[PDB]
Amino acid sequence: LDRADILYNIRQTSRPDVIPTQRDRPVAVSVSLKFINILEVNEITNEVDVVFWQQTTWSDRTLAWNSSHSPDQVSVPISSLWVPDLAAYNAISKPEVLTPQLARVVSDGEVLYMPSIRQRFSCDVSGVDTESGATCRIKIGSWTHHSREISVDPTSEYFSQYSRFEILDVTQKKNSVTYSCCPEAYEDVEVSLNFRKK
Amino acid sequence: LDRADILYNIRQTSRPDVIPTQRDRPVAVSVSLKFINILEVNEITNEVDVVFWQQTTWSDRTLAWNSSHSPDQVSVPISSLWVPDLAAYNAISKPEVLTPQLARVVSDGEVLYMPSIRQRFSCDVSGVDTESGATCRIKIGSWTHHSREISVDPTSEYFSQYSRFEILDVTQKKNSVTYPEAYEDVEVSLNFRKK
Amino acid sequence: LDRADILYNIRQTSRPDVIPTQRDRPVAVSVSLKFINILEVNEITNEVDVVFWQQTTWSDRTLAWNSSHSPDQVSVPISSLWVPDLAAYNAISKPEVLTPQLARVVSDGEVLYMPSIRQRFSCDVSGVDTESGATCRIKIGSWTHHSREISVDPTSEYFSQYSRFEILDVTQKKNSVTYSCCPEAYEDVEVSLNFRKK
Amino acid sequence: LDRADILYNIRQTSRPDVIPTQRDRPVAVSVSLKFINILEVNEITNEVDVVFWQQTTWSDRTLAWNSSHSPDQVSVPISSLWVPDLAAYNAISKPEVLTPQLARVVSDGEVLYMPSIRQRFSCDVSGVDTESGATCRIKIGSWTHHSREISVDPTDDSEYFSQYSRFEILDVTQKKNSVTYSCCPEAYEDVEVSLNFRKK
Amino acid sequence: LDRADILYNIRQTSRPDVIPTQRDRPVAVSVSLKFINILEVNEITNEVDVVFWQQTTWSDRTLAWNSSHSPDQVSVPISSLWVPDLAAYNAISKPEVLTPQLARVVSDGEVLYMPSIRQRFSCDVSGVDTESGATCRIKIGSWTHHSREISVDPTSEYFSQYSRFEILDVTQKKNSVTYSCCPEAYEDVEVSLNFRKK
Ligand SMILES: N#Cc1cccc(-c2nc(-c3cccnc3)no2)c1
Ligand SMILES: *[C@@H]1O[C@H](CO)[C@@H](O)[C@H](O)[C@H]1NC(C)=O
Repeated sequence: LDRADILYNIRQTSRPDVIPTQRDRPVAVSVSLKFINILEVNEITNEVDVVFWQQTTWSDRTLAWNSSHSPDQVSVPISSLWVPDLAAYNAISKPEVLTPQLARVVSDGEVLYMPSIRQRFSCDVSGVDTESGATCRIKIGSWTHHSREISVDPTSEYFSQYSRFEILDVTQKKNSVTYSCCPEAYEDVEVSLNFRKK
Repeated sequence: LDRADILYNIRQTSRPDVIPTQRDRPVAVSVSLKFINILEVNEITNEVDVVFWQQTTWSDRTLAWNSSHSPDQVSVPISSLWVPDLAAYNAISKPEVLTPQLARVVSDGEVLYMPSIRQRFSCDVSGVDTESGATCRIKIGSWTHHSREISVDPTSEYFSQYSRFEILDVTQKKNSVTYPEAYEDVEVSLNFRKK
Repeated sequence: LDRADILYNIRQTSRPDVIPTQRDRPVAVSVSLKFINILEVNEITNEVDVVFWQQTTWSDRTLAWNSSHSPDQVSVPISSLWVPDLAAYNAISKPEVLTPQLARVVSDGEVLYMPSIRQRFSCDVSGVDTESGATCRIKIGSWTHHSREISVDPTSEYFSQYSRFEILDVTQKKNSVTYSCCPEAYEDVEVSLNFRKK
Repeated sequence: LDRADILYNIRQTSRPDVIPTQRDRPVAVSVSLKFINILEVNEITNEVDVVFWQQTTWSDRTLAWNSSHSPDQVSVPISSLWVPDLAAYNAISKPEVLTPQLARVVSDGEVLYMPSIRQRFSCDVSGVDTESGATCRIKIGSWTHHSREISVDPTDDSEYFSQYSRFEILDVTQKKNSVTYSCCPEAYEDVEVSLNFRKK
Repeated sequence: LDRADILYNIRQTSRPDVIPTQRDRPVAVSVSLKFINILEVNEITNEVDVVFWQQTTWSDRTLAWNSSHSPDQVSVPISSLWVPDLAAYNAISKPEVLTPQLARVVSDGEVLYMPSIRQRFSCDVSGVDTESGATCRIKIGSWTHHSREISVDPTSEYFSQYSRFEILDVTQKKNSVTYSCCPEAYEDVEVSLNFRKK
């Protein structure tokens, strides 16, 4: 097997529309935001403009191959893969993807998709000039899949030294809520960005 | 039947261009706006910038399958489905869809499409600082189908605590307008004010 | 015949690239602008931002069908139809189409396409505060077809109550223009928008 | 032959990726800008916002047909034609095409493509309020083809210019440059368009 | 062989999704930025708006042909070629490509892709009024390929005389970075732009 063969098969056989549920268990999706820049902040309107790398990760065994005398990994266009329908609940602009839309696929079916995204959010900007800082919370989950089809889970350093802002702390936490309407839990990852102006 | 089969069949058979009229009766489409944010308001120009979840609902039985030992629901790209040509009559910008363009399809043919949309409207903004508040009305209906092909019908809580504004009341009511055929719309009245 | 069959045939046998000239006569295209909103006006730069419904209407016999026990009309994506290459000569932005790109087709081949468009124009804005008002002229014609392939012809009420402006008068008249580069003539419809600030 | 047949054949065969070199001669491409509007000008940043009709003409005999009892011309979507990869060297925004993307094709293979474009440029804006006016130069050439594959050539100045612009045109001149660099042994042609304009 | 044949074969065969690794050696990609304009600068937010020609060079032996009595080169749409997934690490806007998306392909398989790009970056703008000038660093590397799949390597004159700024110096150097999350090196080219206001 060479790269050409692996990518040929992936393209011919993968079903982007089909969630790779294994066994009627949820697909375990891991999400982790690496903040790169805070670009525009408005304490009056409570709106932030952020650049982050959305480290996403999951498994699709229909992509697997025997890497015996073969590449262990390939880069694959995401249009040829199933991808989690993740959305930020408090986003107020379309996610503007800044990077090549490729995912990294390992021979066992592990997939890493880490786009660089610029997006605006509605969050708490109060205290951004305070030393103690503002804390902006961003919630990311599947837009249409519930906890038994997709589970989301969590997993400062790549942040721009030239930003007008700096990061005090970032915490990532998972919410699971059960409602009266529905028998299923809804999962999201809440990312708390503690930042202030320099 | 597994998900792969269901999505394979939906894709191979579904005619997105073809309104799922059952019987020469209208397709019953339900619309309900869940406001999430009021972002920019202008009392001079009478223009608002709004973020809402457009809960849209209908039946397309050509999508149905026997869910005996099968999933009861799947997520389907809307490009593979027929979708109501709904438009906001008083919108003044393109609807900017913020979410994955998927719809949720139940084995009986029930379809739920609930995109998150950011859009600008021309409406009455007067009184927004008044604590009686402004009342902005948004009308949504089919752009090309009349009441016998498509009927629209109606059906605060998910609104952002961090908005500069707050919601006093939201009412949804249905109009039918004849200019030889009736065109229905849903009128959504958004009563809001600045904090 | 049901809707599915009609749309199937239209899709399989329409020729979006082919002007439905019948007979070596021009295709009679009717244009009529229904103004909905005047959004941004600048008397210094002489630029207006307008929202209108472009009631475009014309015939194409090759779409026709026998509506005996069949629907008399269907909604058809414009990508599956021939559409007049109409342009606004004094437009200074791309036409931003706000509505579903569908046209209404009658069984005799009559086609109605009425998109809602937001567009900026270069026109006379002088007198917009005067109560006599400004008069902005917009010219619409085929971009590449001359008067023997396409003829354009003409045909306040839907205008927004909440606009900063109001409409005094709208008149639509037809010109037949020859330019210097070219031997042939290009018809246009001139739309005069008399409006003022409230 | 009717329009349907001509457009059918053009589409089934025209090869948009393939420069219609005849004979190992360059394709003769004519360029001519007809200014329609000057929209925003900034003498500090030296940037202009311009609307122009880019009159573009060339031959492609693989499009030709015998117009005996047939239409002499047809309108053809440019996606079905080869089109010169012209770029403005000093452009600082994407060309925003305002018009239907059709070209006019004559039965002998002559092609006329004349889009209306709004674009921003980096040029000399100094003197725009002076009555002598500013002179903004715009250079247009093939982005990847050299002078032996593509040759560019020039063809009333205010004639289609907007009477409602804040600006007016004193003069427009079009001249042709040919440039050979030290990297590559090959000449690259451009058309330099000088726009002499001032505020009213 | 004529151009039509060469382009026909290139399009029928070449695989844009498949990195032209030859031997299990990295594809040697050369990057070199030719700055054309510095358009908008903000010493407060540390953000610059730049126009540059990204001279990108590499070899794809899959594209080769025998140029005996044939053209030595052709222009090919990049949608029909494999292209390095290069990204600017400190970019804060999408790359806006200003030129026709073609690459130049030589009969030996050498490929030159040199788009003109407008992009916004987060970099050090301090000292831009100082005569010593500011020094903005831009890092470009493969987004998903490591040093054994893709190596990047380096290689003022085309800069606009009408810019509000001028260039003191441009230096290009190569970094190789190995993280604690993956056993593998990721190369980038660091471009240092020394510029000041006139
Ligand atoms: N038959 C038909 C047909 C075809 C295309 C477009 C339209 C059209 N309907 C409306 C409209 C406005 C307000 C309320 N309801 C409908 N505006 O345009 C109608
Ligand atoms: C290339 O083609 C020809 C004949 O078609 C022959 O002259 C030449 O030696 C060939 N060379 C290659 C490297 O095969």
